[PDB]
Amino acid sequence: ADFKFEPMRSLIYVDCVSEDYRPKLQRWIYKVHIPDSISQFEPYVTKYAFYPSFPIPPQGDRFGYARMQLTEHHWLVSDLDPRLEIKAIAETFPMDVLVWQGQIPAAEGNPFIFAFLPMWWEKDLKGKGRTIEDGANYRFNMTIGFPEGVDKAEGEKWLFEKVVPILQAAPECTRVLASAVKKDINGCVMDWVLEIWFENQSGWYKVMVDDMKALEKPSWAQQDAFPFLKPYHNVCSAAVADYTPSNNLANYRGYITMR
Amino acid sequence: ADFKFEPMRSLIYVDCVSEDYRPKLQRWIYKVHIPDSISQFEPYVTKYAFYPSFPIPPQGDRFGYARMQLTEHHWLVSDLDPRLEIKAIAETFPMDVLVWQGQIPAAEGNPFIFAFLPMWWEKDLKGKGRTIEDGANYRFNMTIGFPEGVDKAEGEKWLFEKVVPILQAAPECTRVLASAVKKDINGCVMDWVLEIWFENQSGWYKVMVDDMKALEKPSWAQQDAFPFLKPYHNVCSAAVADYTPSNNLANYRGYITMR
Amino acid sequence: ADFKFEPMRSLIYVDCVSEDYRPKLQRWIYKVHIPDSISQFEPYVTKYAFYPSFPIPPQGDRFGYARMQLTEHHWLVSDLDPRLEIKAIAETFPMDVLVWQGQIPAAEGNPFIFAFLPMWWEKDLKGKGRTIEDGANYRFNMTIGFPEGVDKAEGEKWLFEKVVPILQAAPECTRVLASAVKKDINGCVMDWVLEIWFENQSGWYKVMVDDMKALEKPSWAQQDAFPFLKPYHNVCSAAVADYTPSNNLANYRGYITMR
Amino acid sequence: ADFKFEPMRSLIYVDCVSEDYRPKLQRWIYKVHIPDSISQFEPYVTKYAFYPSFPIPPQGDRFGYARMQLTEHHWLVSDLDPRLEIKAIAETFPMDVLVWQGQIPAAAHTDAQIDSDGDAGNAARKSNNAEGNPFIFAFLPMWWEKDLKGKGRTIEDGANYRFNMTIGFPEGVDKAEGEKWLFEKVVPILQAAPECTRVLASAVKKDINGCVMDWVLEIWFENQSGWYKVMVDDMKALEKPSWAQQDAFPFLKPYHNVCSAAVADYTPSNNLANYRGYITMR
Amino acid sequence: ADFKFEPMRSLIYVDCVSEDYRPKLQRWIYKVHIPDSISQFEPYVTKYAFYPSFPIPPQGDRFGYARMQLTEHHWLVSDLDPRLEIKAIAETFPMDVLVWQGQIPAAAHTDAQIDSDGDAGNAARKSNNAEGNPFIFAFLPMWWEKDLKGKGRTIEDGANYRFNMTIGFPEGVDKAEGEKWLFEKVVPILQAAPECTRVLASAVKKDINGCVMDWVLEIWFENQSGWYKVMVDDMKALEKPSWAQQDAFPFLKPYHNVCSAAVADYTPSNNLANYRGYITMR
Amino acid sequence: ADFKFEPMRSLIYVDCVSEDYRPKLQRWIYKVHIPDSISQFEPYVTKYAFYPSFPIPPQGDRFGYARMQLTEHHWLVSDLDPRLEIKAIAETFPMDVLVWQGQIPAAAHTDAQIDSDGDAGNAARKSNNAEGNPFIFAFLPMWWEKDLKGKGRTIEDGANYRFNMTIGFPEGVDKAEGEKWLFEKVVPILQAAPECTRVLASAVKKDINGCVMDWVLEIWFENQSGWYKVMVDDMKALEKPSWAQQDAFPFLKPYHNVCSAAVADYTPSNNLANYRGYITMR
Ligand SMILES: O=C(/C=C/c1ccc(O)cc1)c1c(O)cc(O)cc1O
Ligand SMILES: O=C1C[C@@H](c2ccc(O)cc2)Oc2cc(O)cc(O)c21
Ligand SMILES: O=C1C[C@@H](c2ccc(O)cc2)Oc2cc(O)cc(O)c21
Ligand SMILES: O=C1C[C@@H](c2ccc(O)cc2)Oc2cc(O)cc(O)c21
Ligand SMILES: O=C1C[C@@H](c2ccc(O)cc2)Oc2cc(O)cc(O)c21
Ligand SMILES: O=C1C[C@@H](c2ccc(O)cc2)Oc2cc(O)cc(O)c21
Ligand SMILES: O=C1C[C@@H](c2ccc(O)cc2)Oc2cc(O)cc(O)c21
Ligand SMILES: [Cl-]
Ligand SMILES: [Cl-]
Ligand SMILES: [Cl-]
Ligand SMILES: [Cl-]
Ligand SMILES: [Cl-]
Ligand SMILES: [Cl-]
Ligand SMILES: [Cl-]
Ligand SMILES: [Cl-]
Ligand SMILES: [Cl-]
Ligand SMILES: [Cl-]
Ligand SMILES: [Cl-]
Ligand SMILES: [Cl-]
Ligand SMILES: [Cl-]
Ligand SMILES: [Cl-]
Ligand SMILES: [Cl-]
Ligand SMILES: [Cl-]
Ligand SMILES: [Cl-]
Repeated sequence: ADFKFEPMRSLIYVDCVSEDYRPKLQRWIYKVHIPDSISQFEPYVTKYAFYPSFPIPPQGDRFGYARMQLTEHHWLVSDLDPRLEIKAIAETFPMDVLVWQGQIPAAEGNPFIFAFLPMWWEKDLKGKGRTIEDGANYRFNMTIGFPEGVDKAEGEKWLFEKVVPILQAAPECTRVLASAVKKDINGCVMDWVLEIWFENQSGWYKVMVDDMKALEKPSWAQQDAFPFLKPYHNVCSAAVADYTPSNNLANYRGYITMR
Repeated sequence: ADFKFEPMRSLIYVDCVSEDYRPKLQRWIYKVHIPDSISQFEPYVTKYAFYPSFPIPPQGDRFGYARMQLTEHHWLVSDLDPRLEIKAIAETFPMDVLVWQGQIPAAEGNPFIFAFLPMWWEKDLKGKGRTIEDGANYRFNMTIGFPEGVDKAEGEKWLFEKVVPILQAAPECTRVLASAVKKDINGCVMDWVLEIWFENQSGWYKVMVDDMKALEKPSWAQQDAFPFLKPYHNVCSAAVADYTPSNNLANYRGYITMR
Repeated sequence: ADFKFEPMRSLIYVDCVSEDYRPKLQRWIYKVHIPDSISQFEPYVTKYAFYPSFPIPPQGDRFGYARMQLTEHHWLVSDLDPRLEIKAIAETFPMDVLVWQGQIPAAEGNPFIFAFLPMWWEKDLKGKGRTIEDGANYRFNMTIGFPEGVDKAEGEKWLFEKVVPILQAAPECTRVLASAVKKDINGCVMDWVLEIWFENQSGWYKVMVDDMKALEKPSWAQQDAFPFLKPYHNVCSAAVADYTPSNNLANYRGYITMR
Repeated sequence: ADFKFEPMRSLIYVDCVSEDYRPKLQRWIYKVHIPDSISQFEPYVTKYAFYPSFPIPPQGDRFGYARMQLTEHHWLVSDLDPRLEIKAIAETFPMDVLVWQGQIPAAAHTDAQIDSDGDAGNAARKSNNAEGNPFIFAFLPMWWEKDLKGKGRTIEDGANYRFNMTIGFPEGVDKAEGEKWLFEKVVPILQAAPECTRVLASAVKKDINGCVMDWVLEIWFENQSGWYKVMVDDMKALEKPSWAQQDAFPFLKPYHNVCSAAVADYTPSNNLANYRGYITMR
Repeated sequence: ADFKFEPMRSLIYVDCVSEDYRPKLQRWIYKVHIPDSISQFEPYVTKYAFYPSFPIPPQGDRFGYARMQLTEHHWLVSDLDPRLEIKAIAETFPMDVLVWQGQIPAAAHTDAQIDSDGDAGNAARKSNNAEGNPFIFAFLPMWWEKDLKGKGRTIEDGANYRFNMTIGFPEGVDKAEGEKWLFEKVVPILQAAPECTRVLASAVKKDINGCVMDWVLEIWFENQSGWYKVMVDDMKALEKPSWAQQDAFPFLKPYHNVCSAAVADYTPSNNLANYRGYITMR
Repeated sequence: ADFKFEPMRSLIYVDCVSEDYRPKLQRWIYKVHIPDSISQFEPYVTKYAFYPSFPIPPQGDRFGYARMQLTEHHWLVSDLDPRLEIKAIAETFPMDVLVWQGQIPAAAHTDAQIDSDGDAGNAARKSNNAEGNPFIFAFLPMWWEKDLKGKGRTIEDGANYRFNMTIGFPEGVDKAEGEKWLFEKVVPILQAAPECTRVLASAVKKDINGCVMDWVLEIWFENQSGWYKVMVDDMKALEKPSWAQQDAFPFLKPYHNVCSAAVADYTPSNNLANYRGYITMR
C-alpha cells in the first residue's frame, strides 16, 4: 500500500536528573544511540541533530528544563505508521536510560515528550527578518500542553492574547515563533511548541520570571507562577545556541576518545 | 505531470562468475559505476550502498549465490517512471560487465535480478528485538520466484507453512524477515525477499542444507533439494556482514589507488 | 495542512556586472550565503550546487550571459508554498548584492531569474546515449521567455521547428535538452530552459552566432540577431563544465582562507 | 634555515566568567575562530579539537575551573618559532574575547581588534593582565610521561569523568620540591581512592612559550561525586604547604597557578575532520 | 626528549583461520578496533587503511595467505619508541582475536582482555606463540626501494591483481646470500613472464620492532590465473635451496617465514577519511 | 637512510593558452589528475589545493598570467628526494596537457603518455621546451619570510584580490642586485599605493628542484582596477633596468621569468578534504 509524504520536524526534550548520571547518559547517546538511529532511518530522515542545553537558569526547573539536550529529527514519512515498527536491528536501549532521563524514578516519573511539528514555524510573532548577523541568540525552546479537561481553544487564546503580548512588550525578547503540535501523529500531550529568543540568561529571567508576574493565575493553573503548568508533564524546555557541532548525519565519525 | 512519492528499497544480486573477472568487475563498479550513478540520482536516492558477499559457502551454488555483492538503493521515486529515462549523461557501461556477472555466457545466461521492496520489512518471523549488542550476524539474504505455472498463493503457503517453521525450530537461526517483491515496478520474476541470520557459515549449512532435507520435494521443483528452484534464475542470494564501508553517498572520495 | 511532494530542479542565473565587483560578490556567495541557505533548507533540498561560468564568449552579452555562475537546487517541496515564507534566521542579504548582480542599475536594472523545472529533462533532442567517456562538454544552458503579448504556442513552435533543427544539423553540437519552465511555481517570465553542448567556445560560436544567421528575424524580435530576445530580461544563459567542486551540501567546510 | 620536527600536544583552558557572556563567546569560538585557526595551521597541525567542560562541580572555582572548554592542538612544529609570527590573514580577535574568558576586566570599546607589535592572536594567547586571569597555553609531549594509576583501562570499562588539571608552583618555590610534594604526597591520595580510576601526568614544556605551569595531570572518576570525595574531602588530610596561596588543596591561586576542566571521553568538535561551517538551527 | 621524524609505511598480515570466525573477527576490526586505533594515533599517522584480501588462490596456503586483509599505516614517528607505550585508553583487545587470526590455538576464557606488563595492543602485535603463527608487522620506508618491472604503469593500463608478499630467511641463513637468491634467481622469472606486470621491493626495517621478515615484494598480475602460472608453474624451474622449509617456492614456512595477500588497487576502507561509525544494514 | 623533515609550500602556475582547450584541461585536472596525485602523496602532503584564476586583467599577459589556476601543495618531505621517484602507480599524463598549458606547441600524437627515463609526472613538471613556456614549480617555506605591508589584516577587513607573482632574474644578473632593486625600488611603490593592502614575500628555495624563479610575492588589492592602477600606472615611474626583457614592469620575459595569478581568499578545491569523485551535472 502507499506511504504518505509527511515532512515533519520533531523535538524530544532529554533531561538528565542527576549530574552523577551525566557521563553515562552522554556516553549512551553519542557512542550507542547515534549509530543505531542512523542505521534505522538514514533513508527517510534528512537531518538528525542534538542541541546541548545551556546551563539551567534560575527557576528553570519550573519550566521542565531539559538538562541534557534537545534531540531534533527531520522526517519524510511518519515514524508512527505501523509498518515502520519492524526493524532488522532494534536499538540498544538499556532501562537505565529511562532512569537517567527521569521517566522512571530511582519521586514521581515524567513522561517522554516527543513532539511532531511541520518543518516550518506556523506563526512568526516577533522579530521577523532577524539574521545571524544581528548577534548570538539565547534560544528558549518551550513546549506546553494544557491540563486534561481544559478547552484547547481557551488555552490557545490565553497563550496568544495574554502571554505573547508580554513577550512583545519586552525589548529583551528578540524573537517569538510558534507552531501547533501534530497531535494526530503520536498522541503527544503537548499542544504548542514556542521558541522565544533573548540575548542571554538575564534577559530570559527578566521576561519569563519577572515580567510574567503580571499575569493572573489561570483557574486551571498547576503551579502558582508562569508557566502555570506541571514541570516535565505539561511543560518542557531548553535554552540552546544557534549552532551545534552534533549535526549527526553530516558530522559523526565514530566514538573517538580523548588521548 | 506530478511525480508520485514512492519510497522503496531495491536489491540487485551481483555475481562474479570467474575469479579471473573479479579485478575487472570490481574496478568498473568502484572506479566508473559509482560516480555515474551518484551523478544521476543524488537528488532522489537517499542511500546507495554495496555489501560484499562473504566467501561462497558449501553448496551455495545451489542458492544462486552472488559472488561479488548485493547492491542496495533507497529511492524516493520509482526509477521505472518513463520520464526518468532521459538522462543528460548516460552511464558508461562496457557490455563485458554482463559476461563478468554471468548474464551473457562467454552455459545459458542468468537473468539480472533487481528487486524492489518497501523500505521496511513486511514480516518479522523470528528474532524480533535482536540488537547489534547480541553479536555479529551471518546475514543470508535470499530472493525466490516460483516457476511459471505455479500458483503464487500455494507458493506462499509452502514458504510460510513448511519452510519457515524449520527456521523457527533451529536455534542456529537467529532472525527471519521477509517482504513481498514489488512486481508492478519493473517486472521482476522474484516473489519474495527473505533474510535469514545465523552465527556463521556452519550454522547456515546445518539449517539450510541439513535441516531442510526433511522437506518433501514439491511437484514444481527445479532441483532435487531445497530451495527446489533453479539457481540464479528463480533463487539468488548472498551472505553479508552487518556493516559495509561502501556507503557510497557518504563515504566515496574517488578512486584512490594503493601505493 | 498536507505538503505536496513536488520534486523539482531550479536554476538561478547569477551575473556579475563589473569585474571590480567580483571579489565582493564571490565572497558574499561563499562566506555568507552558503551557510544561510544550507541552514534553511537542508531538510528538504537534496542537492545545492554552484557551477561557475566559463569566460564570457564573443557576443555572449547578447544571450544574457551570467558572468558569475548558475546556482542549482533540487527541492522535495515547493519553496513558493506560503507556509515556507517563515524562517527562524533570515538570510543576510545586503542591497549591494543586487547592484553586483545587476538587478539594481548604476542604465536599466535586470530581473532576478529563478526558473523551476522537473528533475528530469522533458525533451531529449540530440545526443541521447552520450556518456562522460565521450569527452569534455562545453555546456551552454539558456533560458528564454517570449515577450509580452506574444502567443506562447507560437513561440514554442518557432523554437522547436526553426531553432532546434539548426542545432540538430550542426556536427559541432553534441547534445540538446529542453524543459518547459514551471511557471505556476513563482511566476517566472521564462518559458523554456535548454542545454546545448559543444566541444568548446569556437563550436558554440559557429552554431549559435554563424549558423543562426539563417533564421528569419521574427516579427516580435527585441534585437536583430538570434536569440532575438532582450538580454538578461528575456534571455539568460551560462556556459559551464561537466563538474563543479561546489556541491555544497556534501563539500562545504566553512570559509577557509589561503595562507 | 631548517624547521625542527617538534611533535607536541597543547591545552588551553578556556573560561567563561559570566553566564551572560556564554552565547557571545561560544559564537565567536565556533563561527569566527575555528575558520581563522584552521586557515592558519591546517598544514602543520594534525588535530584541533574542543572538549566542552561539564558543569562546574562544587568548589570547582578553587581549581581554576574552565567554564567553557578545553582547547587541544597537536603540532608538528613549535608555534612559538618566530618565523610563525607572520600570517597572511590574522585572526579576527576582539578584545571582548578576553573579557568573556576573564583575562581582562570589562571596558569601553572591547569590540576592537586586539593591538600588538607582532601577531594579535599570539599576543592574546600571552595575556597576563594584573587585573584578570592569565591566558594559560601549555605545551606537552604527545604521550603522557607518567602512568600512575589505571594502566590498561579500555573504553569498554565505562564512561569517564576526566579531570584535567594544570598546576604551577609559586614564585620562589623550588621546582624539585614541588615535584616531590606532588608525587609523594598528592598522588598517593589519588592512588588510594577507589573512586579514582586513572592518574596520568606530564611535565609542561616551559621552553616553548614561557608558560607558568609546571605539570598537567589528568585524573579520572566515575562522576562529579567521586571527584568531590577525592579532590575535596580526601585531600583535607594534606598538610598545608608553607607556600600555599589558599587554605585547601590545590593550595594554589585559582586561574593563575591552577586551571582545570572535567570533560567526557568524546567530543563532537574534532574540528579538522568535523566542521562544516556555522549552520544555524531552524 | 626529542622525537625523531621517521616516516614509514607498515603492513600487517591479517589472517582468518576458519570461516566460522569471519563474522566475529570482521566485527571486532570494524566496530571496535578502528575507533580505538584512530583515537590513539590520529595525530601522528597520516593514513590508516585496510585492503581486504581477494579469495585465497589455489596453493595460496603455501604462501601464508592472509584470509582477512592487509592493514596499512603511514607513520610519522616510530610506534615502537618506548615513550609511545603510554596510552590514556588502551585498545579493547580480547584474546579471541588471536585465536581468529591464528596466532594462538582456541582455548577457554579467550574473551578476556590481553594481559601484558606493558600495553596490551603492543604485546598482541608481538604475539609469537609456539603453537600458532606469529603476528607479522613489517615496517618499510614510505617509498619502494627497488622498481624491477613495470616502471611507468598508470591506472589507465587496467585493473591489477596485486600480490603483496613478505619473506624472511630461516635461522642461520646469511642475509646477503638470501638477497642474492631473491634478486638473481627469483626476480628474473618474474621479469620474463608477460603475465607479471609489476615488481616492486623494499627491505624490511628490522631495527624498528624485531620483525623476522627481510623483504616485502609486491608483484602484479592481471588475475588469479596469471598469479598461479608464474608463482606456481614458472617457479618450478628453481632449484630447491639447501635451507628450504617446504618443497616448492617460496621454500619458506607458511605464516612464519612468508605471509602474503592479493588485493585490489582501491579500498573503500581509508579509515581516517572514510569511517562514520558502525552503521548496520537494514 | 633517513628522510629529512622539510615542511614546504609549493606553487605551480597553470596556464591555459586557448579558450578552446579549457574544457579539456579542466577535465584532466579534476577527473584524472586529482586522484592520481592524492594516491601518491596522501601520506606526506598535508594540504593540496587549487585556486582558480580570476579573469586575466588588462596587460596581464605581460605578467605571465596563469589563465587556469595556481596549484598549491604543503609538503612534509622534499618531493625531489631521488627516493621519491619510485611510485607504484604513475600519473596518467598525456602530452596534450603540455600543449594546453603552453609548455609545448600543438602536435600529432599528443594523447601519448609522457615518455621519460624516470617518473613521467616529475619530468612533465620540469618541462622547458625552447618553443614553449617552462613549467614553473616553486618551493617556499610554509611561512612568508617578509611581511612588508598590511600586517594584522583580518578576513573581517574585506574581500581581497590577491595577486601572486613569481620572478626570476635573467641569466647574468647578480642575484643580490635583483634583490636590492626589488626591495628598494619596486616594493616602495607598493607600500606607497593606498590601493595596495598587503605585500608578502619569500625567497624561492632554489636548492630543491632548480626552479629558475628567485622570489614569490603576493600583493593584494581591492579589485582589478586597483591592481592595474598600481602594477601598470604607478610602475611607470620605474627606470627600465639594463637587464630588462620587456619595456615595462615587470621587465621580465612573460611566462619564462615572471608568472602570476590573481585569486580569491577561498577555494572550494581543498582537495584532500573536499573531493568526492567526478560527479557530473544532470
Ligand atoms: O543492463 C543491465 C542488465 C541487463 C540484462 C541483461 C541480460 C539479461 O538476461 C537481463 C537483463 C545492467 C546491468 O547488468 C548492470 C548495471 O549496473 C546496469 C545495467 O543497466
Ligand atoms: O534520538 C532519539 C530518538 C528516539 C526514537 C526511538 C525510536 C524511533 O523509531 C524514533 C525515535 O529515542 C530516543 C530516546 C532517548 O532517550 C533520547 C534520544 O535522543 C532519542
Ligand atoms: O516510561 C514510563 C512513562 C512514565 C509516565 C507517564 C505519565 C505520567 O504522567 C508519569 C510517568 O511512567 C512510568 C513509570 C514506571 O515505573 C516506569 C516507566 O518506564 C514509566
Ligand atoms: O530588484 C529590482 C528589479 C528590477 C527589475 C525588475 C523587472 C524587470 O523587468 C526589470 C527590472 O528593478 C529595480 C529597480 C530598482 O531601483 C531597484 C531594484 O531592486 C529593482
Ligand atoms: O581555538 C583556539 C586556537 C588557539 C590558537 C590559534 C592559533 C595559534 O597559532 C595558536 C593557538 O587560540 C585560541 C584562543 C582562545 O581564547 C580560545 C580558543 O579556542 C583558541
Ligand atoms: O588495524 C590495526 C591497527 C593495528 C595497530 C594499532 C595501534 C598501534 O599502535 C599499532 C598497530 O593493530 C591491529 C591488529 C590486528 O590484529 C588487526 C588490525 O587490523 C590492526
Ligand atoms: O595538481 C597538480 C599536482 C602536481 C604534482 C603531482 C605530483 C607530484 O609529485 C608533484 C606535483 O602536478 C601537476 C601538474 C599540472 O600540470 C597541473 C596540476 O594541477 C598539477
Ligand atoms: Cl545533581
Ligand atoms: Cl553577538
Ligand atoms: Cl507552585
Ligand atoms: Cl560477536
Ligand atoms: Cl539437482
Ligand atoms: Cl568590468
Ligand atoms: Cl576530452
Ligand atoms: Cl540589435
Ligand atoms: Cl558506563
Ligand atoms: Cl628551581
Ligand atoms: Cl582560602
Ligand atoms: Cl581493466
Ligand atoms: Cl612441502
Ligand atoms: Cl582563445
Ligand atoms: Cl593526431
Ligand atoms: Cl567586502
Ligand atoms: Cl615590450
